[PDB]
Amino acid sequence: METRDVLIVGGGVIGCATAYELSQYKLKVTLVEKHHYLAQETSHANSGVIHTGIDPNPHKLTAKYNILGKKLWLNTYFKRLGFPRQKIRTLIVAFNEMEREQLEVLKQRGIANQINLEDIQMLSKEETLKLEPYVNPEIVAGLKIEGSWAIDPVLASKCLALAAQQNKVQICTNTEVTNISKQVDGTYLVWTNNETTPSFKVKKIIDAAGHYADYLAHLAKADDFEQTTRRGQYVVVTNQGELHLNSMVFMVPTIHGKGVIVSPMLDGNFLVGPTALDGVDKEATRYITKDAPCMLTKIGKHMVPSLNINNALISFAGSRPIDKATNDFIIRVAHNDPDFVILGGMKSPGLTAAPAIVREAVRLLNWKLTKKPNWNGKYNLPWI
Ligand SMILES: Cc1cc2nc3c(=O)[nH]c(=O)nc-3n(C[C@H](O)[C@H](O)[C@H](O)COP(=O)(O)OP(=O)(O)OC[C@H]3O[C@@H](n4cnc5c(N)ncnc54)[C@H](O)[C@@H]3O)c2cc1C
Ligand code: NI
Repeated sequence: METRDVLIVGGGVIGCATAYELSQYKLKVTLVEKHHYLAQETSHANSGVIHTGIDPNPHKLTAKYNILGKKLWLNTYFKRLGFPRQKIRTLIVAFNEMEREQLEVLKQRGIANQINLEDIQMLSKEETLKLEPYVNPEIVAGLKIEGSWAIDPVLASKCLALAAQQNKVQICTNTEVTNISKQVDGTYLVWTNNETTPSFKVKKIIDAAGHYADYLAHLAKADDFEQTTRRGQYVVVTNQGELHLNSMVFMVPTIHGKGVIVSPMLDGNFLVGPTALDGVDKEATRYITKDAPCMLTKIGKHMVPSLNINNALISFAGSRPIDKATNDFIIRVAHNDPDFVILGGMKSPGLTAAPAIVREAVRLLNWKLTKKPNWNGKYNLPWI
């Protein structure tokens, strides 16, 4: 049994960035993931987009943390950490006059979310087909926003963890927390993998468990929030001939849901999707189906008609964990235990927001933390 200051439960992007941030302090820190590898769940199955902030409601923590998180990625994290990424602008297209007035609404939303005017541009039919000649010519208008990036979220999450590990954070994989019980003395005992005796004794728990972030709070008798799900399947296609895209192309999300796209990918292929299905079991959050291809064909060819979906390489899926109560991010201590920090309901845009989310996690431990004078934030993930 290990005595440690903070146990981070969950090795997706949120757990990994948390480990990174905490690795800069003088603390005993351990991160636990149930899978053999990190980033095998929601953080593996998403579009990798660093969103501008045009999309989220300005009054929600999704907007708030988007704004902060993106700033931290571009001006801090990207300077220190090497992993694949590219700058690529956002383009939302309208198909009729109703979708067109939704573009105006989004424009205002971006300004409310502090996007500068120079980054935003409403475009006519003609101007949009100028910029992206492979888009559907039945579109009537577009909205272009500069400032977005696309990253490999898997390599980013791993880079963060390898960085953390380099600065004394213990990373234990194949380790599933199966019980937690807070003590008279204020610490927690943590059983993993249904073992008889506890493996950890810790002063704080940072709950980053994605689809099981509710399970985990209920298991410590700390908070009773519940998450629902939305499963999204994608397809990656290749060999599209002359087809080029110099934008991430999106449907109006207000009408078609969040993040519905055709994007050129870091590896030269095209990402199409996702579908949308509410309320799948937690265990089934990543299951692909035979139904979805058909849906995906309609989505992709609606946006880029010349797209040949039979040239498919892979299909995968992931699910947004969605707070039932607020349909927003949960970033707070548990309502009934101030030593259990909850990073839950981590839907879109949790990736973009991650760095700000996790810095708030750190403050929420509520400690006078002492820095290592020598702390190494730099890591270049070897890749090729
Ligand atoms: C289809 C889709 C598209 C998206 N697109 C974007 C996007 O373009 N841009 C953006 O900013 N965001 C996007 N998001 C949101 C983003 O992917 C998520 O916010 C983020 O990946 C959630 O990270 P996480 O670390 O909290 O969750 P997860 O990645 O799900 O990780 C949680 C970890 O905890 C582990 N775990 C659970 N229970 C236990 C336990 N008892 N013990 C040990 N480990 C446990 C799991 O194995 C796991 O790996 C998208 C999400 C989806 C579903
Ligand atoms: Ni407002």
